Amino acid sequence: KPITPHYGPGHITPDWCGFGDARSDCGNKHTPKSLDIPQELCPKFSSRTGSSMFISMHWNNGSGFDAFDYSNCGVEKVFYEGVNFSPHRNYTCYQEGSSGWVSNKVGFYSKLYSMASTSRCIKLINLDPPTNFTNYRNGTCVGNGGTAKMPDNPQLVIFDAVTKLSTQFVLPNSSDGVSCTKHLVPFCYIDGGCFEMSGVCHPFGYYYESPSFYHGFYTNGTAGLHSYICDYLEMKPGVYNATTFGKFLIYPTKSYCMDTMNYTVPVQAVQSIWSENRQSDDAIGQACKSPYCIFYNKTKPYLAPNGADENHGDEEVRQMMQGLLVNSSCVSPQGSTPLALYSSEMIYIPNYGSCPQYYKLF
Amino acid sequence: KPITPHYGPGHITPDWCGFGDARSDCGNKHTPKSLDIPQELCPKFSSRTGSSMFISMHWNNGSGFDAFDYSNCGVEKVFYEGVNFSPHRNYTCYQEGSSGWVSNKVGFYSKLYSMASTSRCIKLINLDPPTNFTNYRNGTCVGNGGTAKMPDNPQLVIFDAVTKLSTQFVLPNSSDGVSCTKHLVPFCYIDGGCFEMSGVCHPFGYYYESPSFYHGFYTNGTAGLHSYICDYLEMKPGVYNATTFGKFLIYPTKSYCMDTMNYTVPVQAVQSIWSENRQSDDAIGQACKSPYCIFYNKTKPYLAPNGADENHGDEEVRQMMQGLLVNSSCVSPQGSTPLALYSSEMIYIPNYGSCPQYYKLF
Ligand SMILES: *[C@@H]1O[C@H](CO)[C@@H](O)[C@H](O)[C@H]1NC(C)=O
Ligand SMILES: *[C@@H]1O[C@H](CO)[C@@H](O)[C@H](O)[C@H]1NC(C)=O
Ligand SMILES: *[C@@H]1O[C@H](CO)[C@@H](O)[C@H](O)[C@H]1NC(C)=O
Ligand SMILES: *[C@@H]1O[C@H](CO)[C@@H](O)[C@H](O)[C@H]1NC(C)=O
Ligand SMILES: *[C@@H]1O[C@H](CO)[C@@H](O)[C@H](O)[C@H]1NC(C)=O
Ligand SMILES: *[C@@H]1O[C@H](CO)[C@@H](O)[C@H](O)[C@H]1NC(C)=O
Ligand SMILES: *[C@@H]1O[C@H](CO)[C@@H](O)[C@H](O)[C@H]1NC(C)=O
Ligand SMILES: *[C@@H]1O[C@H](CO)[C@@H](O)[C@H](O)[C@H]1NC(C)=O
Ligand SMILES: *[C@@H]1O[C@H](CO)[C@@H](O)[C@H](O)[C@H]1NC(C)=O
Ligand SMILES: *[C@@H]1O[C@H](CO)[C@@H](O)[C@H](O)[C@H]1NC(C)=O
Repeated sequence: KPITPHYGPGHITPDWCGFGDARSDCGNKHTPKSLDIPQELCPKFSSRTGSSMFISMHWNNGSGFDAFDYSNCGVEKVFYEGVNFSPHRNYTCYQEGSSGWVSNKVGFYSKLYSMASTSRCIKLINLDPPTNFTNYRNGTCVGNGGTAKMPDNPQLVIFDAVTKLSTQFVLPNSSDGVSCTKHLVPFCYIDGGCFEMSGVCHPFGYYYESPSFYHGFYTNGTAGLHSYICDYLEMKPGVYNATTFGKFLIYPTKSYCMDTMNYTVPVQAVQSIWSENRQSDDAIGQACKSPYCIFYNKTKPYLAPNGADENHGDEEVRQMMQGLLVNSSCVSPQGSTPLALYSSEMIYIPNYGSCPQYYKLF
Repeated sequence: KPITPHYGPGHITPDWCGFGDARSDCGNKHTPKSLDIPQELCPKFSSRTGSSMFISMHWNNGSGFDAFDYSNCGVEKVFYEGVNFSPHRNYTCYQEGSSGWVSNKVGFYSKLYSMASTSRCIKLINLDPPTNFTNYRNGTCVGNGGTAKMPDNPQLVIFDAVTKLSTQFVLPNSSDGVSCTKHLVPFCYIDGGCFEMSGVCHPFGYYYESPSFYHGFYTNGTAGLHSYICDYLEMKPGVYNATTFGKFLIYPTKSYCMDTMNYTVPVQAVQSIWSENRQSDDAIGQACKSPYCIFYNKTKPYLAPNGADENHGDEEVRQMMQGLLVNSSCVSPQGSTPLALYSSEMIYIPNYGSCPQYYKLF
């Protein structure tokens, strides 16, 4: 008899892991009512209430951000986080607005997922401070009346006078047992032409460089609307310079350290949103794209009648996450199956394992 | 009885195409002896003797380059070219050497394959010239005694005096029937610190920019070994500027125009090399990576005892290309199969279609 895939994430061997927020964090005081996964699976997730891998990339604890040192290893990976940076947050640093932050978010998650498919371990690490320097200020946001906290990573600095300056930073090749064969590192900038301070409109730009790497940004057009934009870079371990065009410089203070596995396996991501009385975004659906990521979308709103509150304990995702309880043979966008000859519907890519073939063909 | 995959490329529907060189070019005077594909399949390939998609990206006809206006459409794609730019060519423009060109080649093919998996049609097009400008020279190579021809795409220019200048170029949204929903466009530069001309060491750099795009390069370090390096960019149709830091500017003159299909299908690439008495490279194997490309490597040298000459008519690839004669149900790194329940060996990803499962599991 042909088998019907269980819509939702799955795993074909015990070497699998998850990344999450409150909805997979057994440390939460409302556990198990606040969970969207089975409680027996919490030990498989690296998760913290209030956090997301995007938040933790850019911010330390404070000014409204709950940061977490995410760290896990698995050939197979399930991501269920992202919601803790949605338009609901009402954050802007310059004039990019909420949608500017949805764009940064898509950028981050797109790079994370594609890199994670080539990796087994993923670990947020702190970088050593750069070679010392002088006569500078840290950057601030003008957004939200100056209350918006600019990222701690990368760290922007502004020199007291126009200067020539290159400072050195290091991406390590390991972190307490994990090999960092590559790093996900942010590079952010403020576009919109020259940047006005105390009556002088300065060229804005800087770059990362080494003998085998370059990435930079520069503008000196007429001043217009300014936007804080981030690029997410894959960088090898080693020594780099951050270099100024005169007034501005950034250096990274954190990275996601990843190792490399030789067989690429698509990651899985589940739609991470709020209930309908808050502004969510579709950043996860935009970032989780074939062929590197298998997206399990919600077809209903986030509804938690048996949960801790209206934003924690969704029935649909709960049902989806029942899939992680079985030892499957096949993982696909249609969901998971045990070993079987025939499927009740066509299984498409991206998939992996041993997948049943659509019965009507035979 | 379990089926054995035919090692080599394949197709599951008639909507498939190929891209090639002499070894799939029925216009060649030694046809069919010079072919590595069956002759009945020539009408499925966009191919020219002496060319490659990498050559055609950068050069017009002449100075030793045979350029071709590659153009084809297929949900499924087989690439069999690349060899016509190997270290055998002995080309350098600055001091990057042959390996510098292997690196550019990997860059190009990596971007081409990944983009092509999201596209159906791929077409080399000529761009309109940029908005006019004055008091300039075209760049030249110092390599090979000044005999090395610098790419026609992108076109480097050097201004008579330090200047401020932004010029406009256009990536069109169509090309005679094909929708150009995206473009593969090169951006190349010369690294190694400031660039010495007539006693003055100039900062080297420039950028492409629009309100929704930036990509740039800049150096002003002490002069060292200079290398001509290329980045291969995915760009939306529309209007852009090329902008100088003072002395140098590039603008693109060609792109690969691609449309978009909504279901991503991995492309297939076959190892394109010379016989053992010439220097080949493994750029295709480095660029054709899971999950966007299925690489069929040669396990033997290029040997053509029944071919037109020692570089045309390989037995191994000939056998591989027999796969394209059948209407298969499954395409994989193990090769192609018709519809079947069971396989004699495990089928791995990337694959697509309906694939038999490994018999020993049942
Ligand atoms: C943030 O603070 C909490 C305690 O409130 C702690 O559990 C967590 O580890 C802190 N985050 C980081 C990144 O150190
Ligand atoms: C953000 O603004 C929206 C729209 O005004 C508001 O409804 C929402 O509660 C605000 N978010 C926070 C965290 O206060
Ligand atoms: C800038 O930020 C760093 C990292 O947050 C901090 O330790 C340092 O004290 C700040 N420097 C200045 C000059 O405010
Ligand atoms: C940047 O732009 C300003 C204002 O147009 C101009 O006067 C200045 O020369 C520019 N600076 C550089 C380094 O190009
Ligand atoms: C996911 O689902 C919602 C509505 O159910 C839809 O609006 C959104 O576009 C979907 N996104 C993707 C990428 O499927
Ligand atoms: C190069 O020249 C040949 C004739 O020798 C011609 O077939 C080919 O189309 C030319 N290439 C281009 C790109 O026009
Ligand atoms: C390139 O140089 C190699 C090594 O010296 C030589 O054997 C080969 O024939 C040269 N290539 C060409 C096209 O002449
Ligand atoms: C530079 O190259 C273009 C394109 O090849 C050519 O048409 C033009 O005549 C050249 N300009 C100069 C000043 O040599
Ligand atoms: C570039 O470097 C030279 C030589 O070190 C220096 O004198 C010059 O001021 C620099 N130019 C700019 C625009 O920074
Ligand atoms: C392909 O084959 C050759 C030798 O048969 C080997 O040296 C090369 O590394 C191979 N490359 C890949 C990526 O498999």
